Amino acid sequence: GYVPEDGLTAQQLFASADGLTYNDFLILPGFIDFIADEVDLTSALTRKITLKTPLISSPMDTVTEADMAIAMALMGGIGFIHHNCTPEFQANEVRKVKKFEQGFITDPVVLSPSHTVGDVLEAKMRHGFSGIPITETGTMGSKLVGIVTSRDIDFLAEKDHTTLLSEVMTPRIELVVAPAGVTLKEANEILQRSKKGKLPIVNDCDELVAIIARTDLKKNRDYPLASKDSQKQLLCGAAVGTREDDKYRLDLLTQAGVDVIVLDSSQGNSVYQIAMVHYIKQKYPHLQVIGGNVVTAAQAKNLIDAGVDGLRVGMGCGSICITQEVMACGRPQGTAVYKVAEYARRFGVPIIADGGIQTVGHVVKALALGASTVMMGSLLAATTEAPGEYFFSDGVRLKKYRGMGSLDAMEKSVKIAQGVSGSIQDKGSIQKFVPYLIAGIQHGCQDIGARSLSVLRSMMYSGELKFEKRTMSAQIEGGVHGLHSYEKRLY
Amino acid sequence: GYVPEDGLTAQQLFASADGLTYNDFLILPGFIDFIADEVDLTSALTRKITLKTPLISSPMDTVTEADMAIAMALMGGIGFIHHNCTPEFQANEVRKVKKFEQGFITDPVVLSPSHTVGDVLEAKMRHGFSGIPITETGTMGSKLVGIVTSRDIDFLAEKDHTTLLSEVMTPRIELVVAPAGVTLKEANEILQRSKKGKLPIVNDCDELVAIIARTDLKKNRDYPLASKDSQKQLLCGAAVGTREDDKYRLDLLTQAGVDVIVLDSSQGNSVYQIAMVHYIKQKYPHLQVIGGNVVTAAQAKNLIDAGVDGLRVGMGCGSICITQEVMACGRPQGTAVYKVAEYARRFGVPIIADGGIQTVGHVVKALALGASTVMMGSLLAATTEAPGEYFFSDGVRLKKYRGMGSLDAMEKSVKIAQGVSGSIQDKGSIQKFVPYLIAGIQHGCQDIGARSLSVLRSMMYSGELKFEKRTMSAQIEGGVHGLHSYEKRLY
Amino acid sequence: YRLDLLTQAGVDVIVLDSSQGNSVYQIAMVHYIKQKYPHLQVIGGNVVTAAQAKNLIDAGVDGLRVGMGCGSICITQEVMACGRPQGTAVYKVAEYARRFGVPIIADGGIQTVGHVVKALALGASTVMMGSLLAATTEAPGEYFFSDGVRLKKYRGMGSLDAMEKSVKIAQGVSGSIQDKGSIQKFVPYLIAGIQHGCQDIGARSLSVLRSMMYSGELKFEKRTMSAQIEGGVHGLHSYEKRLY
Ligand SMILES: Nc1nc2c(ncn2[C@@H]2O[C@H](COP(=O)(O)OP(=O)(O)OP(=O)(O)O)[C@@H](O)[C@H]2O)c(=O)[nH]1
Ligand SMILES: Nc1nc2c(ncn2[C@@H]2O[C@H](COP(=O)(O)OP(=O)(O)OP(=O)(O)O)[C@@H](O)[C@H]2O)c(=O)[nH]1
Ligand SMILES: Nc1nc2c(ncn2[C@@H]2O[C@H](COP(=O)(O)OP(=O)(O)OP(=O)(O)O)[C@@H](O)[C@H]2O)c(=O)[nH]1
Ligand SMILES: Nc1nc2c(ncn2[C@@H]2O[C@H](COP(=O)(O)OP(=O)(O)OP(=O)(O)O)[C@@H](O)[C@H]2O)c(=O)[nH]1
Ligand SMILES: Nc1ncnc2c1ncn2[C@@H]1O[C@H](COP(=O)(O)OP(=O)(O)OP(=O)(O)O)[C@@H](O)[C@H]1O
Ligand SMILES: Nc1ncnc2c1ncn2[C@@H]1O[C@H](COP(=O)(O)OP(=O)(O)OP(=O)(O)O)[C@@H](O)[C@H]1O
Ligand SMILES: O=c1[nH]cnc2c1ncn2[C@@H]1O[C@H](COP(=O)(O)O)[C@@H](O)[C@H]1O
Ligand SMILES: O=c1[nH]cnc2c1ncn2[C@@H]1O[C@H](COP(=O)(O)O)[C@@H](O)[C@H]1O
Ligand SMILES: O=c1[nH]cnc2c1ncn2[C@@H]1O[C@H](COP(=O)(O)O)[C@@H](O)[C@H]1O
Repeated sequence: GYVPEDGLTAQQLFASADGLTYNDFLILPGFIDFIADEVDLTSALTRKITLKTPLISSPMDTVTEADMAIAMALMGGIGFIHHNCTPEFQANEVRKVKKFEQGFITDPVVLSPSHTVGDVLEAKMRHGFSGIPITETGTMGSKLVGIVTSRDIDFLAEKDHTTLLSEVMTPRIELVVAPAGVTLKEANEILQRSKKGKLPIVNDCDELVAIIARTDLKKNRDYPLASKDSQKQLLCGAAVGTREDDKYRLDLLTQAGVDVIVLDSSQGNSVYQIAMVHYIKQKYPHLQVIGGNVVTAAQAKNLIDAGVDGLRVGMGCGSICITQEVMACGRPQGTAVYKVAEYARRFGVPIIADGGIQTVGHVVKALALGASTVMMGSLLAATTEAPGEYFFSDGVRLKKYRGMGSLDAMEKSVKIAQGVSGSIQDKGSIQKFVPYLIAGIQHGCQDIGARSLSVLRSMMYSGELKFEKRTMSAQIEGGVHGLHSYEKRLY
Repeated sequence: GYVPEDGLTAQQLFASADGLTYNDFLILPGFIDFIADEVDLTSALTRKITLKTPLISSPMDTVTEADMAIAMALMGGIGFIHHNCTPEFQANEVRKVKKFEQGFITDPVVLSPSHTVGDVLEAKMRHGFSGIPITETGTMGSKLVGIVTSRDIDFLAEKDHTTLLSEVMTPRIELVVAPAGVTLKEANEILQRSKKGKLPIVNDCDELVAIIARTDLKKNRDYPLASKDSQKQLLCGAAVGTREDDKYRLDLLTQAGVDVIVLDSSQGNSVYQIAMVHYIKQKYPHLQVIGGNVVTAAQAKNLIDAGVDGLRVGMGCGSICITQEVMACGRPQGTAVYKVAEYARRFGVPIIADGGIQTVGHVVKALALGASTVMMGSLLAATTEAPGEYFFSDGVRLKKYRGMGSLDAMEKSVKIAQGVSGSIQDKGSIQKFVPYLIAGIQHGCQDIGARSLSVLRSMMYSGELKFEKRTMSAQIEGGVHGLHSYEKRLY
Repeated sequence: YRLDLLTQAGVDVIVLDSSQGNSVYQIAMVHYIKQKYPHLQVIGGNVVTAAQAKNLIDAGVDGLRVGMGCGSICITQEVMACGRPQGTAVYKVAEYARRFGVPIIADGGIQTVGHVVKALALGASTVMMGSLLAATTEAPGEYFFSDGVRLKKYRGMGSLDAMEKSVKIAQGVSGSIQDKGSIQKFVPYLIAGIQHGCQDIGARSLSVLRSMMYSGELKFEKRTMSAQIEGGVHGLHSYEKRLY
């Protein structure tokens, strides 16, 4: 009949202990009754935002600009766009993420019939797309007079300069349309049946109110996980500081349509951060705030009291970071995640485990310890979507990976540095790499016997999930060992 | 007035000498009267094939399958598909290169109205495209009854299994068509004006004779340099051996539509190779033959007498090669290229400089010494289009790079190994990397004062082009030296 | 426009910065300067042959910069096949340019004060240093550490990181150099080294050194690679290279 109890509960693992890292422990295997592919990875980012994937790209200038944030959101994670740039640059990166996928396009590029083929080529150069509805004024609210696309300007070579759009358009008599007040699903069925690539939406006065594009329905079927708002735009996060000038940056990011703000700090338990959370929650009540760089429940209390919608957890972990060796201050990250999540769950506040995520097994550990999402810096650095360009050193394709408190960065791009300006080897695309992390998380949960990240956390808090501590020699034994050379071909 | 003569002519450089490599000499700078961008790189591959770029991907299993050959041809070079594979696999790689861009598609995928949406999706799965004309037989020469594309099957969810194409097609009453005997230029005008993505070509009996696709006109404007045959398909090369069973491989490659054959040997001056050249030139008189890895004029004579249309130059150079330390036999590559090209030019036979090309300066040297084209192995290995998958070893993104006499290749992938089965760090895409090599060749020619590769070779043979020989310490001084670390960020 | 700003800021000499100065573009710029600013000294100059030097001396340059593809940071030879071994270039161009009274600057590949004495002996009137003065205190930018070593950046002006306004081909490689201290101590060390080189040679000045070289009084010996080993630091376990 009976079998004895084996391993520690999480409450036991952190009680009789020094601060553990992810490397200091294993999760004991459970019972498998399900397929890894059926493991649900649905994740709370904040009180009101849910992601289909637990994964976040960190707000760093060598990790997250618009290409990373688009790719993360398409993979069912999110990106937070970094703030080591002008307020206007950051708002433009946010605008790029929000424009990439659209339901109703309500603020399209529009031209007059008095504009020219060269104005459509300049529009395509400046905004990326050729499909431009034509209205009497060349402003959105006028009577629809036609539609111009790349197939209409295709191979009209050097006629750019003075060819008026009127003779180039598909004229309004010829175009398929939907009435205003059509639902997105009804407009999609009209567009799908029409076999056209645009469907203009016009009111009873025959003037343009929105347009929809077939490329968004293609993006729909291409990206089943994608993190979208109610109007089917990709979710975007952005960082801001807690200085007075961050109020201007915050206003630019909110009119760019940012969904969630992260307050970027080494040590978020401050009068400056509590003041910024209160300022945001009064001025932009719709806006989700991750106020958050904490490692203790005492810090978490003050930000949850200030009204944060999520917390970022970690201090002095993080591959690029030297905060612990400069300020003495921080915590071992597994202990921090467990302590802060066990407290913050009482208030319904989700936890982001930030920094020190070197492997997909560290992601599964962070999630098992009570994180609702995991934020990666270096693990996503030197992907193709990460900012900047590759170079070669001793014989190796490398990309920069900076740290936002490195004294390269800061400098308006005595000053105390908290980071160290690294290099990282090439990883390829986020659109292949994040599906690998997803499958790794799913197989980790499967070996543990958890059908979802929600049941994984419930097994952890009930004490059904068992842990074993590792000696240093268990960390050697659990790594690659005894070989001459090896080829770590992940995915 | 007068200025004294400075440096050696090529004839002097190779006369009073040991065998020189590309590293052993420099070209002296000339006069610049032109922009590097106006340097013409037009190159003879063989007696009848001219490329817009001097660049060739080598027939190796870690370098050239169809993705590399497509990318090389699009960049105005060519790829030779390797032969360390079944005859049927190699011919299917050649078929993929020949199908990627089309003028008239005269052998399209066709279906019957009695086929289904599921048959169109399965056709798209096999061949990569959804644009399928419908004929009442579902075979090419028959009455056109409609056209089906991805916009016709788009967002039909699970209706695949039994929905007949008849009710899915654009019917023949609605479709824009051109008459048979229309020129490609005339069909392109009809297609461009129609704003459609296909244009079927039909005879007076209203049965399908060809089709054309707008995506080929897009590929036209996207790829100005592309190496195309008369019917606008990409040029493809293939390797073959000189064994009796290579006659079967050659028949498969010729019906797959290969444009040029390279006879793959370490030492091409053999009765076996001369017999294979004679066999090809009698059985396939249209087919271009590059014979001969040769390094002497005496070897070149026998293959030019056999009737080769081009020669490969190199023996025992090549990053992967160990022929010299296994057979004692070969030549320093700069000397070999100069000697063989100075002989072969008398017969109008172009030279491929093959192997030992580590840098774009080595390309400019090979071209200056009389090569009409340059073939690269390792320089194109670990591009994205190179066969196989990336791995990590020393914290470095690597791809395998094998060699064809290596002992891992000769297992159908006493045997004597002539190569060494190694690895190369990631390079990114051919479609970015070959424009960098092109621009580097152009700036090399510009510093030399040559407006084209044709005038560069004429300056070399007349003695206008001057060379200086390098000590080992000049090779140190000419490299990166005296630094602690460096970042070789090419392009 | 840049030239007009530099001339009203009071610049004394302009250097025309190119990999390969024997061009219609450079000869046109030399003519433009010599008519618009007749007071202004022009070093039009990145040459390695007498044929290149002729066209710039005919254009009216007041000095030539000599060197191509030498230079610690440089990859021009391995990107363009084009250049010359620097000792040969300096001697060839100086033996020609002295006929016209045009001084030569030997530029790049100067690693040691002995290379300065060789460049001056071979007919250079001045020597230009990049990397030998990089990571002095007066060199632009800030020190960092990597391998437990105090380093300053040293870029190359055809680095793709110098380009991008700090297809676009690179001619240089974005390196690092170890700290050297101040120019105001380091250049007096180079001066003393040049003076002792001249003294061991028996030359009382750089003018007599060049005259001894052109008359054939100054004698040279070629070195095998093993002479370049024997003439270096060799056969020790470790050493401290404490210059000055
Ligand atoms: N035009 C447009 N329609 C969309 C977009 N996203 C979803 N839709 C429409 O809304 C429908 C609902 O899609 P769902 O799959 O249920 O959920 P979703 O999160 O909206 O879309 P997925 O990203 O595919 O999961 C789709 O079938 C489309 O008809 C979009 O970006 N643009
Ligand atoms: N056309 C258009 N697309 C927009 C606009 N704003 C965002 N988008 C998005 O950009 C994408 C447009 O894709 P396509 O419809 O393929 O672009 P296109 O209009 O065909 O233009 P080309 O790709 O240049 O031929 C969709 O995902 C749109 O939602 C806008 O103003 N106009
Ligand atoms: N359908 C089709 N038409 C083509 C193709 N290649 C060229 N054409 C047509 O032939 C014309 C001539 O093109 P050119 O630019 O003169 O020379 P090319 O070598 O054929 O094409 P490029 O590859 O662009 O240089 C183009 O404008 C097209 O109308 C192709 O692959 N398919
Ligand atoms: N459709 C079609 N294209 C072919 C065929 N053989 C080669 N091709 C080439 O494949 C490309 C087809 O491109 P598209 O016209 O964009 O493909 P599509 O038919 O629209 O199908 P989807 O891309 O799946 O929607 C062109 O470059 C064609 O020349 C064939 O049998 N049918
Ligand atoms: N709603 C519409 N009704 C009628 N015609 C339209 C409509 N939308 C676009 N068109 C016209 O249809 C043609 C194709 O445009 P469409 O948006 O469908 O594809 P496209 O994006 O331009 O094609 P492609 O992807 O091949 O580049 C053009 O002539 C365009 O003006
Ligand atoms: N020659 C033609 N005449 C009339 N209709 C056509 C013709 N060729 C294609 N069609 C129809 O036009 C619609 C669009 O097909 P088309 O080839 O032009 O674009 P597509 O490649 O399918 O579009 P997309 O690139 O957006 O996926 C489909 O309904 C198709 O059946
Ligand atoms: O300069 C810095 N000093 C301290 N912490 C930093 C700095 N820059 C970024 N971080 C943190 O490091 C995390 C990324 O760590 P990583 O995933 O281990 O590489 C970020 O999300 C930040 O929390
Ligand atoms: O195994 C081998 N032994 C000898 N030569 C080889 C072998 N495999 C390929 N080569 C040659 O090496 C050339 C590529 O050299 P690379 O460009 O320097 O890497 C090829 O095009 C062949 O001529
Ligand atoms: O990017 C570059 N490519 C080529 N030559 C350069 C570049 N940048 C500087 N140089 C040359 O290198 C010289 C300095 O060489 P160094 O003293 O050996 O370090 C400079 O004075 C220039 O002539």
